Amino acid sequence: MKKTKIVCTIGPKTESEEMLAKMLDAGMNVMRLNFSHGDYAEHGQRIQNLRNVMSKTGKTAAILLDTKGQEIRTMKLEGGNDVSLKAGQTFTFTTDKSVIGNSEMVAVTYEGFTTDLSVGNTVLVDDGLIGMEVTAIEGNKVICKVLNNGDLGENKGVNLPGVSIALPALAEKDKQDLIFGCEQGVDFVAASFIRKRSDVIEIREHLKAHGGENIHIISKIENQEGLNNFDEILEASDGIMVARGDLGVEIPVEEVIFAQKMMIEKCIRARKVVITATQMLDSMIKNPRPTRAEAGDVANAILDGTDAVMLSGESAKGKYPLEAVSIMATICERTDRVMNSRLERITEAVCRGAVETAEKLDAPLIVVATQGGKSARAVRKYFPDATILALTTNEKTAHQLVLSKGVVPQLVKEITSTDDFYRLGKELALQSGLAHKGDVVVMVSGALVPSGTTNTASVHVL
Amino acid sequence: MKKTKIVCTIGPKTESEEMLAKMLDAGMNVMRLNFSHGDYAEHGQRIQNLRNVMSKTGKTAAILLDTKGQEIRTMKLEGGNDVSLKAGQTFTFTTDKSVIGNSEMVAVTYEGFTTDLSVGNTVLVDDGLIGMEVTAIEGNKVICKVLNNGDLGENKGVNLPGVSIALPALAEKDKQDLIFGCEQGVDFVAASFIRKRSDVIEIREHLKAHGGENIHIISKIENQEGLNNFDEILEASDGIMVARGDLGVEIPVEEVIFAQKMMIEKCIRARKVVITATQMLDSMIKNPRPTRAEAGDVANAILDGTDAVMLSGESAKGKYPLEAVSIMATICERTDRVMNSRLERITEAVCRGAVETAEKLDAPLIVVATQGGKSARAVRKYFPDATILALTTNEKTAHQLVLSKGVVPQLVKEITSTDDFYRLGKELALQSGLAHKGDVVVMVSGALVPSGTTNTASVHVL
Amino acid sequence: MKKTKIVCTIGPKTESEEMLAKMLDAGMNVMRLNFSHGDYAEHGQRIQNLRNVMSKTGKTAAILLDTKGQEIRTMKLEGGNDVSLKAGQTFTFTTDKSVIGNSEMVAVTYEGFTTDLSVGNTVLVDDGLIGMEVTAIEGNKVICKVLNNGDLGENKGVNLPGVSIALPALAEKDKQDLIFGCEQGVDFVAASFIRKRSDVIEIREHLKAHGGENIHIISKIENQEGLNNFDEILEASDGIMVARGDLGVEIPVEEVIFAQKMMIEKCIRARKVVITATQMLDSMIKNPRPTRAEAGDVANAILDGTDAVMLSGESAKGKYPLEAVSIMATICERTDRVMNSRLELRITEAVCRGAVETAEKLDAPLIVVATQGGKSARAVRKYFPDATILALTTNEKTAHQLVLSKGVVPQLVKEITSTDDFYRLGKELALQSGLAHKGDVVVMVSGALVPSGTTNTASVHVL
Amino acid sequence: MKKTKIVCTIGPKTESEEMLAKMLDAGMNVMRLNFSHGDYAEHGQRIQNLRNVMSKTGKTAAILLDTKGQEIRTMKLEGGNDVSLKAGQTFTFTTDKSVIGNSEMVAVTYEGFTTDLSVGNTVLVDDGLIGMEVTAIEGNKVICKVLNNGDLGENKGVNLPGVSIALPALAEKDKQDLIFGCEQGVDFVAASFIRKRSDVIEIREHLKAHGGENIHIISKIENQEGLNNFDEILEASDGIMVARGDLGVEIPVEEVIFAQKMMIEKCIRARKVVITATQMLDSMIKNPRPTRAEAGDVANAILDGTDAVMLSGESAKGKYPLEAVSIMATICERTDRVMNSRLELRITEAVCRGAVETAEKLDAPLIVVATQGGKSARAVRKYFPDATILALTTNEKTAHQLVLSKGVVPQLVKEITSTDDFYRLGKELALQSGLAHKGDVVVMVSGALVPSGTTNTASVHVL
Repeated sequence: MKKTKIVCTIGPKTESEEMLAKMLDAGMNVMRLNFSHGDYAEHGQRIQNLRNVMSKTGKTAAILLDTKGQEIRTMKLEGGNDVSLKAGQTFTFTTDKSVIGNSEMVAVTYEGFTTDLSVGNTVLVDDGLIGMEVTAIEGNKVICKVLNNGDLGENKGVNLPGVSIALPALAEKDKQDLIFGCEQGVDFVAASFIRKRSDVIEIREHLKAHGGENIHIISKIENQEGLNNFDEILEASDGIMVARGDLGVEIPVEEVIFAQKMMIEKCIRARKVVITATQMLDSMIKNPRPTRAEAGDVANAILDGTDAVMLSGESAKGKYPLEAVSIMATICERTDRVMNSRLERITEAVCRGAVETAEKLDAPLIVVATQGGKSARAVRKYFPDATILALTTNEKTAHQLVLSKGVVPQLVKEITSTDDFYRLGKELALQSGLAHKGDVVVMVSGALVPSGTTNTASVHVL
Repeated sequence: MKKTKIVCTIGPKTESEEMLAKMLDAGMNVMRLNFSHGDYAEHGQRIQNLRNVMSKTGKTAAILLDTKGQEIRTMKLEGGNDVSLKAGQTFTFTTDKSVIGNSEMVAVTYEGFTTDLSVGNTVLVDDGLIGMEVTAIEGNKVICKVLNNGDLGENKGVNLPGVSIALPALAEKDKQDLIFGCEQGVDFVAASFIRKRSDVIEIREHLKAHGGENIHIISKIENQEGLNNFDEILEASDGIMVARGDLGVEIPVEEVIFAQKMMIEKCIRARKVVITATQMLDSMIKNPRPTRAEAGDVANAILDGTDAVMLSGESAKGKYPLEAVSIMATICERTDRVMNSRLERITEAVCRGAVETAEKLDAPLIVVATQGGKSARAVRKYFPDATILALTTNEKTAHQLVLSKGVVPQLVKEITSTDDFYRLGKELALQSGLAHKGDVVVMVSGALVPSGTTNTASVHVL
Repeated sequence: MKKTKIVCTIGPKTESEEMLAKMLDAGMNVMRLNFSHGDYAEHGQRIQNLRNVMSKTGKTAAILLDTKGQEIRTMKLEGGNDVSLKAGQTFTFTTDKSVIGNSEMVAVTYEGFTTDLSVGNTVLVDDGLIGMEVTAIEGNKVICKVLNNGDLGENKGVNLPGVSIALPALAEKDKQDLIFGCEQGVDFVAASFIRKRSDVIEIREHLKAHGGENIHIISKIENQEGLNNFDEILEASDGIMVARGDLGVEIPVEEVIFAQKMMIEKCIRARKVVITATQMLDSMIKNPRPTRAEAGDVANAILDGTDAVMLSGESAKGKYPLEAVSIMATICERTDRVMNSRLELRITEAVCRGAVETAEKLDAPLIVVATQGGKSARAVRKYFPDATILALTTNEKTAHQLVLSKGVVPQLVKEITSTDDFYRLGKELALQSGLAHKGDVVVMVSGALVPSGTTNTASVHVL
Repeated sequence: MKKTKIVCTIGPKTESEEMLAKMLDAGMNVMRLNFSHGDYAEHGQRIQNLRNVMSKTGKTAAILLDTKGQEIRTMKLEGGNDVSLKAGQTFTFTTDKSVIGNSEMVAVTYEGFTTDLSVGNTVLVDDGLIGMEVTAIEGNKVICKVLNNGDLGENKGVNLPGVSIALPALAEKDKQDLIFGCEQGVDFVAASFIRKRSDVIEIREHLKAHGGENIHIISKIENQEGLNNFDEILEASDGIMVARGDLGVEIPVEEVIFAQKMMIEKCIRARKVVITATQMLDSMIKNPRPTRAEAGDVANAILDGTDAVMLSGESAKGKYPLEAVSIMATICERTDRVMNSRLELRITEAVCRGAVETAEKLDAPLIVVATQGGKSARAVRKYFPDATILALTTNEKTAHQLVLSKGVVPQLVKEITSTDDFYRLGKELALQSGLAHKGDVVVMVSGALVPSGTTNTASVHVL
C-alpha cells in the first residue's frame, strides 16, 4: 504494497513493544497518542516502546500528539439522573457552574454562552441528539424552546452551529501537553476543534517557544466554524485531520461527503498531508471484521485522495487491534492498486514533469532529495504510480514523511552535490529493494537554490 | 430537483392513499412490493391505492414486485434454544429435514447440500457469523470443522462462497407470485438470488406465459455466483439490483465497493437501469435522521452512477417513512447537482451527439420519442445535464421510464411523422414547465427505422 | 475523385463545344469569362456552347463573370519607345491625356490622380517595377522622385499602396458587363479591385436593379486597401477571390503567403466560398508540364483550404489547355486525398459539425443535404468532411453555384414536402448518384420547421 | 531574430571579406562551396576569407563542401547545332565517346549506359525536356523511341528514373574534393546523387581515411532511387539536403511537395538537420526582389519545418547577392515568428521534450544545453521550442556544425567538470549571451553520469 498510510491510536491493549512490533508488521505507520486520557508517564512509555522497536527493527514510524482541546459541555444533574426533555418546553442554560441541573435548567462549562449566542440560534446537545432554539438571553441565562424530545444525561457536548465561539485554542491542560510533546520530540501535533487562523497561530507560537518549531501542526476540522474558515486554517497549518463524525454533528448531513472531498482536494493542491479520521472501523472494537459500510467508506476516502486513514478505539481499547490494522491495510492495498496519476511555480512544473516522465519510462521509483520534506510532498501531489524514496539528512523530516502517501523516507549523511546525489541515490534505490538492475528511476532535487525550491529532474538506469 | 430515482418498499405504515400521496410528494418514484411477506389481498390493495393516487393527482409511479427467492437455511433446534458452537469442534449438517438440531448437528432445507459441496469448502451460517470448513461428506451428512465461536439460532441463512448451488430460479411460491404480478400489470419484477443466465431465462419464460412479456426483469445480484456470472446475467436481464448487504456476506469485504462500481458502470454502458439497494438508511427505521455514514454511502452510489436508490424497512415498517424519503431526496438533489455528463452503433452516435449538442447550446431539455424506452435510456447513458422528456404511446413504457435517471415520461396519442413530433414535442416541452419560450430543446427520434433504433436529432427553439 | 473545384478561363483555344466537353472531362467545374477582353458576342457564344454541352452530357458547371474593373495606367511615349528612369531623378505624372510622354513626364488615365494622392505617397508603375515617392502636387501634375532605376514602356499599370482611390467599384464598362450577366443568367460575378464594404453594396444594388439579386458576388482582393478592409468585405460578399499576384504588387512579399492563408481561413469560418487565383500554372501557356514550384504552390493553396483553384491564360489562350486542366485536377486529387476534417453558439453550426462528426464516426461516404439557398451545404463543407456532400435543391441557381464549393455534388429535385419524405427520397437519390451503395451509412441534414437559412436536423440511415 | 538557418553559395560576387562580412550581417549562417565549379585555389581563398572575417568579428559560420557527383550527360552535335527530335522517331544513345551526334544518335558520357538500362526503361534528357523509351540494346547502342517533340542541344543531363545506376557514390573528382575538405577542416560535406545506404558508407569510409571522421555528411536526395531508399539513407547520414528541382525531373510533379514534406518530417523525428535547397529565389540572380511564388515557396518549406534554406546562383554569381540574403532572412523571421512548438521510449527524448514543455510553461526565453557531439542540442530543437537554444560545447567542430540547426546558438567553452558547475557557468553565459536577462527563467539540459550521446537531466534556474 500500500501507499496510503495508517495512523493508529495506541492504548493499553497495544502499548507494549511486542504489540507495537506486530502493529507495524500489520501496516501501522504513525502512532497517535490521544491526550484526552492517560497521564504523562503512560504516554511517555508508549513513546519509549515504539522507539525501542524502531531501533531494534530499523523501521520508521512517526509520533503524533492529539490535544484534548476546548469543548462546551453541560454539567451535572440532580442525583446524576437522566431527565426527559419534552419538545416545546422551555429549557434554560446557565453559565453559573454552581448549578446542578434538572429538566428545566442546566449549567454549561462556558462563561461566554450568554455572549456568543443570540435569539433564534440553535443549540444542539449530546452529539446533536437534542435541538433547541434560543428565545431569550437574560443575565447568565440562555432561555430556549426544546425542539425535540430527548433524554439529558450529565456532562454532554454542546454544539452551536453557525455561531462563532470565543474559546481560546488552548486549555491550560493543552499548553502543558504541548510542552511535553516538545520535550519528547513528537513529529506531529494534532489540534482539536480548530476554528480559525489565529488558533493555529497560537499553537505554533507555543511550540516555537519550547523548541518545537519543526513539529508539524495537523489541524482538526470538527465543526461549522472550522469548515467556514478552512482556507485560512489550511494556509496556517501543515496538514489537516478531517473528523467526519464530529463535523456531522454541526452541518447538514448531505453536505458532509462533499466537505470531506473538498478538504482532501485542497490539501492535495497545497502539498499538505491530510488524514481521514473517526468512524472508520469502529465496529471492530467489538468485532473481528468490519461492516461492509465501514470498508466502503474508508476506500472512498482513499479514492478522494487522502494521505492517511486513522484508527481510534479499534486499536487503542478494542479486542481486535491487529485485525483492524490488517484489514485497513488490505483496503488500502486494494484501493491504492487501482488509483491513477493526476497530472492536471518552478517546483510544481519540475515535480509534475518528473512524475509524467516516470510514467512514460515506466519507472518504479522517484528518488527525491529533501531537507524539510516539501519536494517529496510536491511529487506526491500528482499521485505517482512510482514509489517515492525521500533522502534527507533531517531526522524529523524522515519521520514526518512517513505520513505522506507513497513515500519511503531514508536518512542519509549530507549530500554535497547534484552528481553525488545521482551516484548515491542510485545505490540506495537498489539497496531499498524498490527497484532493480535495469529499472529506470527519476531523481528530483534542488540545485543552486534556497531550500523550499525543487528545480531539477534526472533519469538514471540502475 | 433530483434526477436520481427513489424506490420505496411499501408496508403497513405507508400503504394508505394518504400516505402514498405524501410519499410521492416527498420524492418516491417506484413502489416496491416485497413478497417475502404479506398475502395477495394486502399487496393487491397497495397496488389499487397507488393507482387511485396516480389517477387523482396525475402523477406517475411504477410498481416493482420483489420475489422471495430460493434460500438455504438451517432449521430447528431442540426447544428452540440457541446453542454455542466452539471453534475447532466438529459440526455436521444434514439434509434430513426431520432432524431437530443441537450443538453437534442441524438440518438444512436443501436436499442438494451433500451434492454441491466438497471437502475444503467453506460454509457460512447466519449472515456469515459462523464459518466452517467441510471435512467429510457421508450419505446425507456434511461434516465440518467449526472455524470460529458463535451462537446458532433456528432458521438461519447458509452461504456457500465460490460453490455453485443447483437451486432453481423459482420456488412454487415465486411462480404463483409472478402470475399475480402479471394479472396486476406490474411494471417490474425484481428476482432474488439470481445466480446465472438460465435463472433469468426461466423467469422470462414464466412471465411470457402469463401475458407479462413487457414486464422488465431486474436481477438481484446477492452472492458470489451471481457476481461471477454478471455479464451473462446483465445480457439476459433488463436491469440490475445491487444488494451490497447480501453480497458482502459472501465476498471479501474490501471487494464489495469495487463490485458495486463495476456493476453500475456496466449497466450504464448497456443502457440498462440499475438500483442500489440494502443498507441505505436502515438507522431511520428507529431514528428521524440518518447517520453520516449512511448519507455518504448513498451519495457515493449516486456518484458511481446509479439510476435509483432503494429504501427498505425505513419506508415499510419504520417509524419515520416520510423523513427517510425526504432526506433520500435531499441527498439525490445535492449529489445530482454536482455530477457531469460523460461523453466518452447508430443509436449510440446519435444519442451521444444529441447530449453533446444539448450541452453546447445549453438546452434544459432533451425530448425523446420512444415506444419501448430504449432511446430514452440511450440518452440517459451520457448523464445529460438536460432533463429527458420521453414521449411514448406505450403506458408500460411510461411507467418503466420512471425508474431511469433523469427521465420524465409522458403518455401521448400516436405521433405519425417526424415533423409532427417536432410540433407536438415543442408544445409538450412548454406544457411540462421543464422549458420556456426561447429555450433550446434537442429532439431525438427514429425516422424510417425498425423500432430499437434511434437515428435522428433536431434542435428547436420554443 | 477530387473535392477541390476548378475554375477555367475560356478563350479562343477552349471555346468550342468539343473543347468545353474535353475540359469538363479533365476536371473543369466552372467557366470564367474574363471581361478584360472580348466583346459580348464572343462571351455570349461561350455561354451558349457550355449550356449545349451541359444539356447533351447532363453535366453541371457554373458560369462566372469577371469584371475588368477600374485600372489606373500610364499612357503613351514619344515614338512608342521605352524610356530609362534613373533613381534620384524627378518624374512627373499628368492627368492631361493629350500628353505624349518621355523620360521626364507621362500621362495617367485617372483624372483624380492629383486629388487622391498626397506628398509622401508611393506610386508604383508596371506591376511595381518602378517605385516613386510623391514630392509635390501642382495643378495637373504629380511630381515625384524616382526611387529605383527602370525602363518605362507605354500603357503600364499604376498601383497606389495605402492610398484610397476615390473611384466607384464599377466603371461604365463594368455596369454594362453586369447587365449582360443578368441577361445571360450567370451564376457568379467576380468584381475587380474591391476596396471596401461600400464597393460590394454598389454591386449588390446594381445586380438587384437588373434581376440579379440571386447572383453571388465574389469580391477580388487585389490590393492593400482591400486587404485592410477584408473583414467588412467578406461580410458583405458571398465569396472571395484571393488574387495573390495583384496583392503581391502592393504588400511586402513575405506577407502574401499569410494574407492568402488568413483570407482562406476566414472565408471557411464564414461558410463562404473562396477561390485561389493568379500565378497557378502560367508556365503551361507555353509548356505541356508545369514547374515544380507551380504544382507545389497550387497544392499548398489546397492545403490552406481553398474551395477552388483557377486557371487563367493556361486555359484561355495557351498551347496546352487540356493538359493544364488535367494536371491541375491531379494536383487536386493528390492533395485532397491526404487532408483531414476540422471539427470546431449557432444552431446551424452545431448540427452541421455534428453531422460531419457522426459521418466520420460511422464511416459514411455521403452526407446528403437539403438546401434552398446553398447555405446548409456550405455549413457542412466548413468542416472538410471525408464524405462527399450531395446537395438536394429545387433552386437551379443554387444547384449551379454549389458547383464551386469544395466537395459538393448538387442535384436538382422536385419540391420535398416533409422531413421523412426527404429521407425516403434522399436515400433513393444517394444510390442513384453512385456516390454510395447498399449498406453504406449516410447522414442526412435539413431544416425542420425553421426559417430557410437555418439547418437544425441530422439523421442517420442505411441505404 | 530568425531561427531558420541560411546557407549561401559563395562565388565571385561574394568571395571578398567585405562581401562575406555584409553577407553575415544580412543573415548568412553557412557558406556553401559548390565543387561543380572553381578550382582548389578559389575555394581555398573563400575559406580563408571567411575565417578572417570570423576571426575579426567574432561571428560563427560553418563551411559546407558540395560535391559535383556522378552525372550522365549527352555529348556533342555536328556543328554544335541543336537538333529537333520528333515524337515517334527512333533515337540512339551510344557509349562511343568519339561520336559527334545528330538527329538520329548522340553519345553519352557513361560507359555503363548499355549495362544498367533495360528494354522498356525511360530515358530523360535535358532536365526531362525530352523523354524516350528504350526499345533495344545492341552492342554500344541504346536504341529508343522518342516520346515527345523537342530540341536537343549539346552536353545535356540524362536522367534514368527507376533505373539503379551502377556507379560508386564518389567519382575521382569527388574523392579528391573530399580530401581537400579534410585538408581545409570543413564542417559539412553535402554529397550529390545519394542513391542508397552503401553510397553513404563509401563516403564515411573515405572521410575517415583522411581524418574527417568528424565531418557531418549531408546526403542530397536528387532522384527516384534516393527517394525510394530515403529511410536507409537518413539512418546512415547526419542530415539531408532536399533538392526539389532535381527530384522534380524524375518523379511525378504532384508528388514533389509531399516528398519534401515527408523527408523534412522524418529528419526532424530523427534529430537530424535538414536543408531545403534548389529553386528558392533564383529570379533574384537578375532581379532585386523575388517573385511572390518564390517567397511563398521558401516560407512553406520553413513551415514544413526545415532547419535551413539555401541560396544558389542568387548569392554566387547574381547581381543582387546581399538583397537575396536579406529578403531570405526576412522571410525566415516572418515565418519562424508564427510557428509553434510540437510536443510528442527513449530517455533522451523524454527529457528533451520535457525541457521544452517546461520552458514554455515557465515562459523561458532560453534553453541552455551542454553537448560534446551536438546530439542533445538537436534533440531539443526537434520540438520547435519558442526559446532559443544556447549550446555549450568544448568541441569546435560541434560548435560550427550546430550553426546549421534551427534555433541554435553555439558557444565554445572550457571543459565543465560537473552538473552544478554547468548550472553556475551556464547562468553566467546566458546573461553574457544577451539572449536572456536578470529574472528570466532558463531551462538547462545535460547528461549526468551517462555515456555521451545520452541526455538525461533538466534543471530550472532564474538568472
